[PDB]
Amino acid sequence: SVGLIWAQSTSGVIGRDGGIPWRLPEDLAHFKRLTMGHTVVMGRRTWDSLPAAHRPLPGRRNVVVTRQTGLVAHGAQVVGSLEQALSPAEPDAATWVIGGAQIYALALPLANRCEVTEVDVDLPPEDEDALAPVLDQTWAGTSGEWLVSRSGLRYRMHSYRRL
Ligand SMILES: NC(=O)c1ccc[n+]([C@@H]2O[C@H](COP(=O)([O-])OP(=O)(O)OC[C@H]3O[C@@H](n4cnc5c(N)ncnc54)[C@H](OP(=O)(O)O)[C@@H]3O)[C@@H](O)[C@H]2O)c1
Ligand SMILES: Nc1nc(N)c(OCCCOc2ccccc2CCC(=O)O)c(-c2cccc(C(F)(F)F)c2)n1
Ligand SMILES: [Br-]
Repeated sequence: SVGLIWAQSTSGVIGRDGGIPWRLPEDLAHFKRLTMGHTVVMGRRTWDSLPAAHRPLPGRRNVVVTRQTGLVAHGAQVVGSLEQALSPAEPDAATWVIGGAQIYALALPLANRCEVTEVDVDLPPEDEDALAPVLDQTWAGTSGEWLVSRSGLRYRMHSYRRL
């Protein structure tokens, strides 16, 4: 099973200025809970975005997709395409594609599940933003309730599966 997992603003923004343009501890916890013990596949720019205490992501097999064959990525496995990332020598029962926008677009046709956090925050898109994929009629989903973060932001989780 190949799943995508992302958090987006209402407007679809997932990334800005090399990071994520809001804070939501409850979503970071959700991400850690769903991915721990599994393979996490990410694009090189997402690898570059991980803070030092979170690089590599602990307790997960980190796989980084790049065209730069000689990339130095200590703690991760470097691969040259998304297809390579999804064709491990050691299979994993659960593989999660964890971003960013470029890799989500490539992974969506190969995936059967998306776990999406919607964040109740108004962020008009800016020119260099990374944006979430859009789920068409081949996907169907179920929504959790609106939840209130300690910080004040509200958020809700959606679980989509391929029809
Ligand atoms: N909110 C969320 O849930 C979430 C999750 C993850 C990331 N983010 C944010 O998203 C942003 C990063 O996303 P992004 O779209 O800019 O980058 P990205 O998808 O993480 O990485 C793009 C890189 O992947 C590699 N790549 C792309 N297509 C490839 C292909 N066909 N074959 C081989 N390598 C390929 C290239 O690496 P090379 O240039 O090295 O060749 C490319 O520069 C950051 O702001 C990050 O904080 C948000
Ligand atoms: N639902 C979902 N899916 C994602 N693919 C996702 O990004 C995963 C790659 C980025 O990871 C990190 C970035 C900065 C610090 C720590 C981590 C992971 C540390 C770990 O997991 O040990 C996120 C995510 C991650 C961090 C913060 C937010 C925010 F700001 F929205 F709250 C969202 N959330
Ligand atoms: Br956070």
